[PDB]
Amino acid sequence: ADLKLFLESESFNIDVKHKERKENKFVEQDDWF
Amino acid sequence: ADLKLFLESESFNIDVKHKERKENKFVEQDDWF
Repeated sequence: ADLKLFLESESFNIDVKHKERKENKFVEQDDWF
Repeated sequence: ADLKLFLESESFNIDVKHKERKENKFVEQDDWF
């Protein structure tokens, strides 16, 4: 939403950002990782 | 084998027992436990 406001409003991310918050095995799985 | 020797020899379990030794996924195992 910050991003909507950000891209769709110029005032920077910041004031937008206030505004928004109103303010197998276990081994086989480990393996691929 | 101890038992074979035990039942089939009187000298007790002991000397028989010398004589014999010549002397999956992580959830799944945890769930079974």
